[PDB]
Amino acid sequence: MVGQIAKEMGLRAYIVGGVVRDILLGKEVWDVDFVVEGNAIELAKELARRHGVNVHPFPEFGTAHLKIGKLKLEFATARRETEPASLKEDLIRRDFTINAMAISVNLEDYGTLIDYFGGLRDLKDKVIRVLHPVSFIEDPVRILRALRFAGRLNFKLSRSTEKLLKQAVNLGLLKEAPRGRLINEIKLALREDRFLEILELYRKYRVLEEIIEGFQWNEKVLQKLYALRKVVDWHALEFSEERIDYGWLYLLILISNLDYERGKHFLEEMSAPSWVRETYKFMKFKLGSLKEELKKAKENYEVYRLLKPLHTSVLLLLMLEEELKEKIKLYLEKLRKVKLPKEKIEELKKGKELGERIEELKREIMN
RNA sequence: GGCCAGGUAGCUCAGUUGGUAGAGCACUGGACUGAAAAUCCAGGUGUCGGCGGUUCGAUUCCGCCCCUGGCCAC
Ligand SMILES: Nc1ccn([C@@H]2O[C@H](COP(=O)(O)OP(=O)(O)OP(=O)(O)O)[C@@H](O)[C@H]2O)c(=O)n1
Repeated sequence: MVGQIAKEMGLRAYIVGGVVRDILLGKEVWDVDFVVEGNAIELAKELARRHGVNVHPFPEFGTAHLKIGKLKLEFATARRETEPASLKEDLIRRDFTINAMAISVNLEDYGTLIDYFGGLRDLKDKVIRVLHPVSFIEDPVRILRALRFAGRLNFKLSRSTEKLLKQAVNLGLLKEAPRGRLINEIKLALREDRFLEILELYRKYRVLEEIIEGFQWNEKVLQKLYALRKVVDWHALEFSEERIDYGWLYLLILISNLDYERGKHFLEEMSAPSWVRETYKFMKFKLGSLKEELKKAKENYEVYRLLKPLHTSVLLLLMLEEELKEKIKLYLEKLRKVKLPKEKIEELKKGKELGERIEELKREIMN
């Protein structure tokens, strides 16, 4: 209905950005970004009015948001910078060629993909390429983004883009960039399933050294990351109903050798979940003694007592040890699964003493 | 949209190793009164946001959502 309203208003609207990319990548999303020549606000208001839904105008930004079903629609007036601006000017201010394309929703040309910079080719050639040499200097945050994209889509940086990125990092522009944008970029990164490769790119171009203070790369951490990769694979395979956020575990592995102050401060800046902070504070101190206790474990009930109160993250961190692996697994798919019939429990019940007795019965069954 | 709190009676507020819930003023009833209030005995003072899951058992552990306030990314 967008093309119709755009025709009535004598306007030109286009689908724009990553939304197009995901479309060309076959990935359907519920968030659509529009660029409108002419007023986007009135377009959004009219579209929201016809479908009879609420509208959220932003006059100063020149954009408007409206939700139809599960579809989240954003209309944005064309602008040459972050006189009426052409679509091309609105596209050229963006980051990479694959994010620089557009698809026309106007009824006459409808279905047409508009690519000025050859983003279609780079998408076809699996290439992450900047629109202009000054791109990374304009927005240093993009330094992460590229890598992140190169992580997700398994693309490669062009020689140009790569040299420009290295030059950008060497200038220390990563420190000059706003802390919030970078931290948010990392938060976006860890949510990726391919985020490990993104970390490989972070190590390769050494951006984490700039972002995180006191952080350095070694082999033990990397091997820990790949071991954690395997553990995450298995856990998300068999136990997949129990899944949690995995990237935070990698993030914990990275900052493990860091001081507790810088770690707590970083997790503070990252707005990490509570279980993440707890798992970290537990890892830095009590984890060692916990492992030493698991080594002294003989009966299965001791393993129970030492494990069951812990979160899943702590267990997945305990699976990093070769000797404790099969033990953790044994606790997972077997040990903690059991029950009791009616009459027996009725005899068990005849306060906290009921719980103690039940514990005695469990340790009676195990061993 | 991300996160941090906050969600406890009508209102204003505390509560951790999961194990049988609390204060200050309104609420009912009776004793009291010509009526009423005060006051005494007392006792409602609550599925401690909503829905699932784990657990013998969840205000607590976790997950998905509702609401309010604040940091932001917008
Ligand atoms: N410094 C920046 C940041 C963003 N952009 C452009 O603005 C858009 C911001 O939308 P975003 O959601 O960040 O990009 P997506 O490809 O949609 O990524 P995702 O779908 O993962 O959100 C991007 O497409 C990018 O082309 C840019 O030109 N310069």
